[PDB]
Amino acid sequence: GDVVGVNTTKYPYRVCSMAQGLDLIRFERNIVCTSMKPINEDLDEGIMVVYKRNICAHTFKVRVYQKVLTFSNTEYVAPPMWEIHHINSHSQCYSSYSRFVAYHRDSYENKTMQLMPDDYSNTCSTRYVTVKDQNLNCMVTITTARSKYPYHFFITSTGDVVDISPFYNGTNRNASYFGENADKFFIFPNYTIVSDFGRPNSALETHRLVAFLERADSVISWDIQDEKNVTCQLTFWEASERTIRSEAEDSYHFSSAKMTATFLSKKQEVNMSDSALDCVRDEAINKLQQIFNTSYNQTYEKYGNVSVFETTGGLVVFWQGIKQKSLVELERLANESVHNLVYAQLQFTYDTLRGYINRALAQIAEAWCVDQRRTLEVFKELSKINPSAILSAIYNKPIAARFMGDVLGLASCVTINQTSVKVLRDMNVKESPGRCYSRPVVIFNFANSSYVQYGQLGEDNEILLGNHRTEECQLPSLKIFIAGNSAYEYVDYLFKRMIDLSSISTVDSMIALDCDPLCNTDF
Amino acid sequence: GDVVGVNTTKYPYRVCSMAQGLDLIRFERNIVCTSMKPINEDLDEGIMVVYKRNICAHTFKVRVYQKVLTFSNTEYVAPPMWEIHHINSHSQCYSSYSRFVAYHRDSYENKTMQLMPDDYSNTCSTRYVTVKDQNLNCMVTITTARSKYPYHFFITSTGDVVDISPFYNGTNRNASYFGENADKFFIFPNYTIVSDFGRPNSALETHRLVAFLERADSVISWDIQDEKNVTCQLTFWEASERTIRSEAEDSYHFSSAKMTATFLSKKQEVNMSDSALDCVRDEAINKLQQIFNTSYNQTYEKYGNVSVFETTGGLVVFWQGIKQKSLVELERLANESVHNLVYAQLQFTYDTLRGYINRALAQIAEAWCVDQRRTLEVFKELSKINPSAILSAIYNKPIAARFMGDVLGLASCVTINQTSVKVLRDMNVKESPGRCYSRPVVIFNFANSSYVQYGQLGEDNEILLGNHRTEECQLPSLKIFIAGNSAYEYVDYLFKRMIDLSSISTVDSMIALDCDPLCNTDF
Amino acid sequence: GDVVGVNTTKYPYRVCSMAQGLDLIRFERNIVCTSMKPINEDLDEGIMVVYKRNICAHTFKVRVYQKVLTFSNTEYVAPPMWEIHHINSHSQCYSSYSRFVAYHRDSYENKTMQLMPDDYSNTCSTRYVTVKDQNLNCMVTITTARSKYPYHFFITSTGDVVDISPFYNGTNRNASYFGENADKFFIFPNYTIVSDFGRPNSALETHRLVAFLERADSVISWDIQDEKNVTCQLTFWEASERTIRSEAEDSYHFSSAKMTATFLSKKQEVNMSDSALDCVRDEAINKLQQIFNTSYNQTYEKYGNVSVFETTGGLVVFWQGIKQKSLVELERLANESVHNLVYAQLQFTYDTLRGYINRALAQIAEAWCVDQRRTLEVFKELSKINPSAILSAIYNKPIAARFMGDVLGLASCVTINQTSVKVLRDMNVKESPGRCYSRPVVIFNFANSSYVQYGQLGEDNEILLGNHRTEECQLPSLKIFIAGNSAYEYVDYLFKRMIDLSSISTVDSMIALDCDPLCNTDF
Ligand SMILES: *[C@@H]1O[C@H](CO)[C@@H](O[C@@H]2O[C@H](CO)[C@@H](O[C@@H]3O[C@H](CO)[C@@H](O)[C@H](O)[C@@H]3O)[C@H](O)[C@H]2NC(C)=O)[C@H](O)[C@H]1NC(C)=O
Ligand SMILES: *[C@@H]1O[C@H](CO)[C@@H](O[C@@H]2O[C@H](CO)[C@@H](O[C@@H]3O[C@H](CO)[C@@H](O)[C@H](O)[C@@H]3O)[C@H](O)[C@H]2NC(C)=O)[C@H](O)[C@H]1NC(C)=O
Ligand SMILES: *[C@@H]1O[C@H](CO)[C@@H](O[C@@H]2O[C@H](CO)[C@@H](O[C@@H]3O[C@H](CO)[C@@H](O)[C@H](O)[C@@H]3O)[C@H](O)[C@H]2NC(C)=O)[C@H](O)[C@H]1NC(C)=O
Ligand SMILES: *[C@@H]1O[C@H](CO)[C@@H](O[C@@H]2O[C@H](CO)[C@@H](O)[C@H](O)[C@H]2NC(C)=O)[C@H](O)[C@H]1NC(C)=O
Ligand SMILES: *[C@@H]1O[C@H](CO)[C@@H](O[C@@H]2O[C@H](CO)[C@@H](O)[C@H](O)[C@H]2NC(C)=O)[C@H](O)[C@H]1NC(C)=O
Ligand SMILES: *[C@@H]1O[C@H](CO)[C@@H](O[C@@H]2O[C@H](CO)[C@@H](O)[C@H](O)[C@H]2NC(C)=O)[C@H](O)[C@H]1NC(C)=O
Ligand SMILES: *[C@@H]1O[C@H](CO)[C@@H](O[C@@H]2O[C@H](CO)[C@@H](O)[C@H](O)[C@H]2NC(C)=O)[C@H](O)[C@H]1NC(C)=O
Ligand SMILES: *[C@@H]1O[C@H](CO)[C@@H](O[C@@H]2O[C@H](CO)[C@@H](O)[C@H](O)[C@H]2NC(C)=O)[C@H](O)[C@H]1NC(C)=O
Ligand SMILES: *[C@@H]1O[C@H](CO)[C@@H](O[C@@H]2O[C@H](CO)[C@@H](O)[C@H](O)[C@H]2NC(C)=O)[C@H](O)[C@H]1NC(C)=O
Ligand SMILES: *[C@@H]1O[C@H](CO)[C@@H](O)[C@H](O)[C@H]1NC(C)=O
Ligand SMILES: *[C@@H]1O[C@H](CO)[C@@H](O)[C@H](O)[C@H]1NC(C)=O
Ligand SMILES: *[C@@H]1O[C@H](CO)[C@@H](O)[C@H](O)[C@H]1NC(C)=O
Ligand SMILES: *[C@@H]1O[C@H](CO)[C@@H](O)[C@H](O)[C@H]1NC(C)=O
Ligand SMILES: *[C@@H]1O[C@H](CO)[C@@H](O)[C@H](O)[C@H]1NC(C)=O
Ligand SMILES: *[C@@H]1O[C@H](CO)[C@@H](O)[C@H](O)[C@H]1NC(C)=O
Ligand SMILES: *[C@@H]1O[C@H](CO)[C@@H](O)[C@H](O)[C@H]1NC(C)=O
Ligand SMILES: *[C@@H]1O[C@H](CO)[C@@H](O)[C@H](O)[C@H]1NC(C)=O
Ligand SMILES: *[C@@H]1O[C@H](CO)[C@@H](O)[C@H](O)[C@H]1NC(C)=O
Ligand SMILES: *[C@@H]1O[C@H](CO)[C@@H](O)[C@H](O)[C@H]1NC(C)=O
Ligand SMILES: *[C@@H]1O[C@H](CO)[C@@H](O)[C@H](O)[C@H]1NC(C)=O
Ligand SMILES: *[C@@H]1O[C@H](CO)[C@@H](O)[C@H](O)[C@H]1NC(C)=O
Repeated sequence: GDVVGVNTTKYPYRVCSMAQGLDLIRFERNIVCTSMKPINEDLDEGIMVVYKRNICAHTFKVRVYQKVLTFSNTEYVAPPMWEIHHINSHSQCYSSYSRFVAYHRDSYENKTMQLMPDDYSNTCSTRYVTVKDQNLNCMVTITTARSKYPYHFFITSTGDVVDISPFYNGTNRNASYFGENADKFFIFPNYTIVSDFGRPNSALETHRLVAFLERADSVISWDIQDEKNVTCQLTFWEASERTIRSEAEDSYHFSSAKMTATFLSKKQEVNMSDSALDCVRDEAINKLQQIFNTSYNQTYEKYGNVSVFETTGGLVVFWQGIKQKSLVELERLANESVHNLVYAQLQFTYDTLRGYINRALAQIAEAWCVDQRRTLEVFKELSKINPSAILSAIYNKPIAARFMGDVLGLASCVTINQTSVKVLRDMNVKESPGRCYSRPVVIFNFANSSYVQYGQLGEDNEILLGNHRTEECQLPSLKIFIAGNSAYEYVDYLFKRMIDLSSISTVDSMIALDCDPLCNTDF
Repeated sequence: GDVVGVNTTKYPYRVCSMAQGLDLIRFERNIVCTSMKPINEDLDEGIMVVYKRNICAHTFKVRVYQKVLTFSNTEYVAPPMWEIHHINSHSQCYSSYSRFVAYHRDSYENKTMQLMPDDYSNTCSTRYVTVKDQNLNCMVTITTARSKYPYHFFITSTGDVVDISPFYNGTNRNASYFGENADKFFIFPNYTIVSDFGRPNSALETHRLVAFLERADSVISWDIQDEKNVTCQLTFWEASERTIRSEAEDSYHFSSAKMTATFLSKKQEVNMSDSALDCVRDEAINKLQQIFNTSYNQTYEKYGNVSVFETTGGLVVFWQGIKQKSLVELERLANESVHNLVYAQLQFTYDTLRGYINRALAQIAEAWCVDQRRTLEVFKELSKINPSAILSAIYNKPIAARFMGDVLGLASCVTINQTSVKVLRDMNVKESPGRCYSRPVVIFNFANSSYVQYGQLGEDNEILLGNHRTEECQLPSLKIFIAGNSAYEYVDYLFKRMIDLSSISTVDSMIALDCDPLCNTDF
Repeated sequence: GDVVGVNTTKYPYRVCSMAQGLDLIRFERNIVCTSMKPINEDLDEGIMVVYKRNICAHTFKVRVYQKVLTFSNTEYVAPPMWEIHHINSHSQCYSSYSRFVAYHRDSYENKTMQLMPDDYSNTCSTRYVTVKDQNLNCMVTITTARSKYPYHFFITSTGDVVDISPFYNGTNRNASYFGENADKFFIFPNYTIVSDFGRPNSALETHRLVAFLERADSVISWDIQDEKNVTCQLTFWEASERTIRSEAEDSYHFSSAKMTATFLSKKQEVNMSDSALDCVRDEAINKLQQIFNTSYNQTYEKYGNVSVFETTGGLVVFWQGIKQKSLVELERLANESVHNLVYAQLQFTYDTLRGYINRALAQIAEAWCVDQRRTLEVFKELSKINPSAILSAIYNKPIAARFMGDVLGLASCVTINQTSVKVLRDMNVKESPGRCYSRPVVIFNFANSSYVQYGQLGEDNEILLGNHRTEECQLPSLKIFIAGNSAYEYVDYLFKRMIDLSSISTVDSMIALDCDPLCNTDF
């Protein structure tokens, strides 16, 4: 018997599977704390923007053309290139394949066929077929592909690896890579492809350079683009409006009151007119200008130009120094030699105490590093037990991860029906007496699908697959498992009742007021 | 064989049992961080007091009248209401029960009997019996009962649930609830009850309205009181003396230097003359006044009246703005137009730099939120392994909790003899070779009791019951277990000796100075 | 089959073994938070140095003289005292032992023999033998010994315990201890010992008082030194240059912006001319003077003398108050009655706002205590799973520890060959089907040794010994284990390939930018 799940928005019912072992991540002791010695108090003030080196892989759309022969053996084969041109120009595919000849079931027509959407396809690998039989079929998949720097090869979402640079345009093999078979690669200038293969009549679109590669079981096509125009090696991390900077003999140390991180760099600057900054220069400059306009246009003035620094940790810093206007000007905006001396003394007092404040703020900012390093070690230790929760806490977004020894694998989640989730009432393992499930078993259905699947209920509405988590049936038992807006009581590994979530208090770490439980009476 | 435990004050030897699954608690991602954008520096200063919504259940005393028939079947039955009046007025009970008639062993007297204390009873369920035989007996238990808002039903410590509002006084069923059998409920104006049932002659006391309900096996009585007079939905959390507040277009943001939490509310205020604030208004007002008198009466002045705000997180804030007296007044307390201008310039400089300081403090206070959120996730992950330790760390008090899947159950601890704790010498499981106990087995005795109980030694002098924790006998073994002021060495799962606690160093996280261990010599 | 490890500097391949259960450590709730109530703003400023009570054991070199009889029974015996004098004066040992008489194999010479280094010996227990046969042999070990306060006994690295004070010089048994057999103890004034026993001719050195004790199987010798001259009960923890101090009615509270810890003491001072401060007085004084010279010689002046305080937590504080020079002097260094009044008003304004800043800084410093206490509880909970990692994070140095119930044992690591580390390809337990290793098995060799040892690969290049960690073979499997600069893929518990470390991203907690994994397609 069953009981029925309840929807939720940010954490939908989903099955998260590991990306074939490819998206690996690991913890490293990369937090280094260096306490600044001098108590020097003439610190500079300014606006700062921080960019991080882009490690994420460039993602681009590819097309995968195949024909399917069934006798359930399901042989996949490459369509001929003329048939590929038919598919790209007319969105139609011919009803035969020849190697000696085969046709759709009980047919000989070699007629043209109109491609139609496969409704079983997803937001990745959107698929089109000529015969909707979800014999011979013709199939076109449009899907993602990822390539990490250096872009000398790319891996498509279907797991095929191609040893060709996604930016090799047939005239730059000296600045790119090509490692696949030469006789099976074809670049086409001004190639015309239809907008949607599933439409009987679609708006044709011309693409500058389209590349094709004849795989063994497939033909893979992708649109060649300009590297410097589509890929940027720096990703904007964060802008700090109130930044202070202390100068050493060969170091600039940047601190921010709102940030728990301090940056350290050499006093030599980066050439701002360098090509590696081309995709972030204007953005960073305008970000600095915006922060000035909205915050310091009236009370401050720009001191120097924009200076680019490279942090010891690898970050890139764009710096705009700011200096507050004199107190005479500030007062005039808010509204004789002896009066000039009075204002000079006021300015000296103000500057001295402001430098004291800035030194104190810099020390406060430096005070966070040891705590951050120790919490990093805490995260590394806890990631062996629940890597998904730890990485979600670190990155402040729902992240699924799996433990792989000394590394973690990132996983991608497929949203399921959300209304087919049926939780089983009996958590006792009937197939093995003495063993009980750790979390309740769920019946669920994938989208646009009807085959009932059996998984196990996880946390945050996640559905688990594979080997079910089991344990010893330690009677008496009383467990409460939450899914959606609902809680399920299991007494002695059998479903008892529903529980209102309002009947369960939430831990408040900020306030931390506790309620006394019911007393016991030596019973 | 045995070895003897040693006392300790804050963590007495105790057995902690879960409150029947009723006192549930869970972790939720309830820490939300919203970084304030503007660097506006005209922040307000003031005193703040913060109250939290009262989630704890209202607790009130009830009386449970029963008679006990033994033939060990121990049938419990409801005493007749006239016998209830005898018990309440004379503290005496009649020696018979009729349904056809029964008496104390080998008796027919139907004599009156004087109630005497049951010394086996505790600080909860204090109990009185007529025959001290720890046959027919007469018994009166006085015990706690809890009711959560809305007070439409209450659960007594003995686990009986009653569907009657603890504040239904027989004339307000429109503003209360009554769901029990009507024929079995009786309210009595000006009911006279004795102070102590165990005293031969006690001081009688009149109670305005006393309610009785005839259960199947019991009669339950409670004193009806005024809701608004006995229940308060707001609990005082904390007062901040140095509070700063930044004003947005539709937000007030409160920060405190001593607090790691910042509050955010709309600029619309709460009506301070609202009935829901009646039980906290005067207290909060006097708290604000006290903080002013002891801290700001001389150097500051009150700016505005007391403003009540409702925080986005549900807290209630009482705010008193304060403004420091002019520097001329401060100097005069510490002790012409051109001199007025000089003092105006001094005041302008002071105000500008003070606003800078306040903005920096607000940013520092906001810097804690991400760290607090990540530590909340750390606590949630660690609470699956040791919920009691994690909740004790969060609430800064000894808390016992049990893991119940996606929730935690709060547990209540019964203090045991404290001198009957005998630790067994052999941690090897004799009943199953190859298995060994994880922690040493303890013989202990409950208070006022003699039946020896067998449990397992826990941490912080806790005694564990139920299924003993076991593991594989991984020889060689060397474990040291601490109870009281003493440490027990177990070598190869057999007790070796005592260990002086002074011979074991304590980890110092603040100082963190380490001592090198004895070197090894490739042996 | 095997695959070959790769070197690393800070974490060399090593085997870490627990120091016989002697170097115990435990977590205790020793962080106490006391929030200061008054908002009083006339805080003192000064330089502070903090020393901690020395808990580490005094370590001193000892010599262990033995003769070895083999018939593999390997009886160890004490050399006669005249032979001990021969060893100490000539670095030579006689070729016989008598109790009736024995000689080197097939010999009768009773000739003198020259001691030569045993190359199998380490940086601890450096060893010298007369016959290099790694029968009768003569052996001299030079090794460490530890004694904790009170120094009434010491334990040598070979584990022998001696009930004699390392500072008993034969004339101070009233201020020391002697508990070993009186007839077997001999102190020798101006004893001459050679610098190196392994050298044919070495530079003789005279030692004031050398003590010998005739053990059953050994003779143990050590050089008696002056306690007060070799042992210091206070260890320097840390110096704070910018320290603020708030005065209560019976308390001084010290805070530092760069520190997350605040200190609290009574206002009564420690006598700086006390003998217990003799080994830290000059150092602390000069440290204070250095901080003044390099930071405050120009802008500040010393206020009062050096005051020594004892913190409630047991720390020792040396305090130098500093007061900034008047603004007139500061301005003159940077470069009538009415002008004196103007400068007095400027100074009053500056002092008022500076006191406000100092009060805010003190509150900020106090804000860390609850977070530190909660993180201490987090560390205590996590140390049961991985004590070495937690203690390494706390002390910021590579520390190996073992779990021992309610305590942790510190362990010492022996560096191995570093080039003999061979990782096995098959992680499946051949001796028991259905069980698999948790981490890959390693073949390794100890230094100067050839017997191949079988251990298990740990983290940070650690080699594990004893019972191998095992688990269920949960196929399919894909694990990646890192050693040196290399990563090993194991698919289905069989070695697959090497993995470039650059292909694995590192978690960045400070920046926290995430890359999306490859999407899934309902497969
Ligand atoms: C079904 O009908 C279609 C046409 O209605 C046939 O397609 C034709 O197939 C031949 C090869 O069998 C193509 O010749 C190829 O031409 C390209 C240049 O365009 C050349 O590079 C190749 O080496 C080869 O010679 C021919 O172009 C193509 N007709 C088109 C594209 O209009 C198909 O063969 C028929 N199949 C069966 C099984 O009857
Ligand atoms: C033992 O002796 C006592 C008196 O010494 C007997 O108590 C009496 O019990 C009867 C019922 O059996 C009570 O009558 C009840 O009166 C109330 C009104 O007061 C009425 O609502 C009930 O319906 C019922 O008529 C009587 O009041 C009570 N006497 C008192 C309270 O003084 C008891 O029955 C004797 N038991 C035996 C087994 O002999
Ligand atoms: C091997 O030859 C050496 C000398 O070449 C012999 O050493 C001698 O041994 C005797 C004891 O057997 C030592 O006498 C002892 O003298 C000390 C005072 O020095 C005294 O306290 C003892 O009670 C004992 O009388 C003698 O000094 C020593 N000769 C030296 C040091 O030059 C050794 O006995 C020979 N062994 C064999 C097995 O032949
Ligand atoms: C193919 O790609 C190369 C770069 O790999 C292109 O060469 C660049 O062309 C632009 C535009 O003329 C120049 O500004 C760059 O300096 C060139 N860089 C290099 C390294 O050659 C080339 O133009 C592309 N070819 C086609 C046909 O699109
Ligand atoms: C920073 O890099 C730019 C180019 O990115 C350099 O500009 C060159 O300057 C020299 C000298 O004036 C000219 O002859 C070149 O034509 C410039 N190149 C370009 C592409 O404009 C600039 O000099 C560099 N700055 C430093 C300090 O090395
Ligand atoms: C029973 O309880 C009701 C409330 O539920 C009492 O009614 C309140 O009585 C006080 C005093 O007269 C008034 O100030 C309140 O306004 C009343 N409130 C309501 C909602 O009625 C009632 O007085 C109680 N009855 C007895 C007999 O004590
Ligand atoms: C806040 O609530 C109080 C009552 O709690 C309101 O007081 C009422 O004010 C009106 C207008 O003066 C009077 O006619 C009523 O008699 C008052 N009621 C009581 C119980 O005194 C007050 O007006 C409310 N304030 C706002 C801004 O709505
Ligand atoms: C043996 O040790 C004692 C201390 O235990 C030494 O006595 C100290 O000697 C110095 C130098 O004369 C004096 O300043 C100390 O006051 C003495 N202290 C005590 C407690 O006696 C003694 O001198 C040592 N003896 C030898 C022979 O070295
Ligand atoms: C602090 O201790 C020193 C000794 O360590 C004390 O100095 C003694 O002072 C008295 C009075 O002047 C002299 O008679 C002694 O000779 C001194 N002893 C030494 C060893 O010099 C000092 O008085 C102590 N201070 C306080 C406040 O008790
Ligand atoms: C592709 O189209 C553009 C625009 O018409 C043209 O300049 C270019 O020459 C075309 N390609 C080739 C290979 O001629
Ligand atoms: C800020 O203002 C300047 C002119 O003062 C302008 O050049 C710049 O583009 C502005 N930046 C913005 C609007 O982001
Ligand atoms: C800043 O840039 C201007 C040109 O825009 C240049 O004249 C000036 O010298 C630069 N600043 C410095 C400090 O050299
Ligand atoms: C999802 O489940 C509902 C309820 O069973 C069903 O009506 C609907 O067709 C399903 N949607 C799919 C399978 O796409
Ligand atoms: C209860 O006692 C009070 C005080 O004597 C009295 O006013 C009230 O009327 C009594 N109850 C009834 C129901 O008469
Ligand atoms: C504070 O002083 C005022 C008078 O200035 C008084 O009304 C108020 O009750 C006092 N608050 C206290 C003592 O808590
Ligand atoms: C504060 O309360 C007084 C009455 O006590 C009232 O006159 C005054 O207007 C209130 N404050 C404001 C800002 O309206
Ligand atoms: C507690 O134990 C002590 C020692 O056995 C015993 O004398 C005492 O009576 C006990 N107290 C009880 C059972 O209340
Ligand atoms: C040890 O040598 C010193 C220095 O020559 C000497 O003063 C002392 O008296 C010697 N020892 C004995 C016991 O004579
Ligand atoms: C600091 O300077 C003073 C003289 O002003 C000197 O006595 C003291 O030793 C110096 N301290 C050092 C150099 O550490
Ligand atoms: C500081 O020490 C000097 C002697 O160096 C002494 O005269 C002075 O009184 C001491 N300070 C105080 C505050 O007593
Ligand atoms: C360490 O291993 C290397 C490689 O096997 C070997 O040549 C060398 O002798 C070893 N060193 C020792 C055993 O001290």
